[PDB]
Amino acid sequence: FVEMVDNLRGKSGQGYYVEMTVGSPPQTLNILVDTGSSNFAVGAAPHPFLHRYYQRQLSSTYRDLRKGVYVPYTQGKWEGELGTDLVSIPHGPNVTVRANIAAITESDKFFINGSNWEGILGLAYAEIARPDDSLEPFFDSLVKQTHVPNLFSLQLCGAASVGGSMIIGGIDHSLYTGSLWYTPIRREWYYEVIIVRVEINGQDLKMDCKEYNYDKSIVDSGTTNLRLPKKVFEAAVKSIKAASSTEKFPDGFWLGEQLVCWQAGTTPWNIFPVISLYLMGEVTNQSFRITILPQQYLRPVEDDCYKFAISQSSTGTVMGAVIMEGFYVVFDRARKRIGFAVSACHVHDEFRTAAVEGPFVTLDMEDCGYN
Ligand SMILES: CC(C)(C)C#Cc1ccccc1-c1ccc2nc(N)ccc2c1
Repeated sequence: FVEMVDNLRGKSGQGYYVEMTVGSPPQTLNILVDTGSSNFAVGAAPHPFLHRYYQRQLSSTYRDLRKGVYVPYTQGKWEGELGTDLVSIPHGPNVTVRANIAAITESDKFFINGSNWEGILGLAYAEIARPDDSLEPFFDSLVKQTHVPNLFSLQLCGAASVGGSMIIGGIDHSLYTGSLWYTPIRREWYYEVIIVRVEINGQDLKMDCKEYNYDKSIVDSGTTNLRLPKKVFEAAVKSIKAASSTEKFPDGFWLGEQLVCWQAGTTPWNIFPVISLYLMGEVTNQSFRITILPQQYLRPVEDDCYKFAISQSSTGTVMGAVIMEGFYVVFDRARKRIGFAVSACHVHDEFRTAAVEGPFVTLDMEDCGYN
């Protein structure tokens, strides 16, 4: 799939975007790739932050669904009107499809000042599509209307100015080394998965594994951070603090409430512990583990100061860029599973490496799930 290689651009950490065209004739827009939601939504109005936006008036293939949609978030919101039109991906498969489109017409704290993207492509499932599950997500429509296989894979490389690849409909074996290992998708809403064991420097966090997936663990390209439920984060940072005692740091840094700065060229990564997540394997009692380095979780902000890219959540575990930038991630929707392999472009020093190792024995994996 050379056509699709390197078809993602972005800034740290404003997320990854792919080029898309909408309407007849094609209107080109940068759209953020987001496996954490299910709406295909674009700016339709001249907000000051946007470089461009959907002009429905120019498109003869536009159909009004006469239905509004309101998406509130933690603070801030986006609001738009629903429609269908002809969507294509110039650096993707060679097809045009008719998809639902939310024309954004009011937002707060949604678009980023300085970013280069004008909408969002929700790659996840219908159950979490706003307003409700009848609003068929983009990917369900591609697969329903063409011969494109029901899967996609993501390689997000870790560096303003980041890049990557979204392979629609297949796997490019040149993008990863070693072997894929698959975790089943627990439920088709988000890409929800079960984490069965957490290590830091290969030392167990020894928590009831139900806590790791409370109320949810998901794989999510739209989130920058590794987000852990509070207990888990508490125990994880407590463990990281310990493992990294060669140098001390203010108590606010670990809450991500300030930055931490060193001289150019002088960062000591070895003070810092590898983080291992074990994920439910394909077979009963079988698991595998993924392993990230500090280069993934200590991420430089350029305005050398790094931010601690692991934070707490009440929404569950979120395996954001921090995790995904180490691995080639296959979203195998056809077989209800997600595959991980060591990415060919992942940021690594000469000592260590991101790893996908298996198999391991883990009992009661299904009990780590929340009900
Ligand atoms: C992508 C940013 C974080 C800039 C946003 C936003 C936003 C604003 C108002 C209403 C909804 C959202 C929104 C939309 C999609 C999302 N996807 C995710 N994976 C995580 C969070 C998301 C939040």
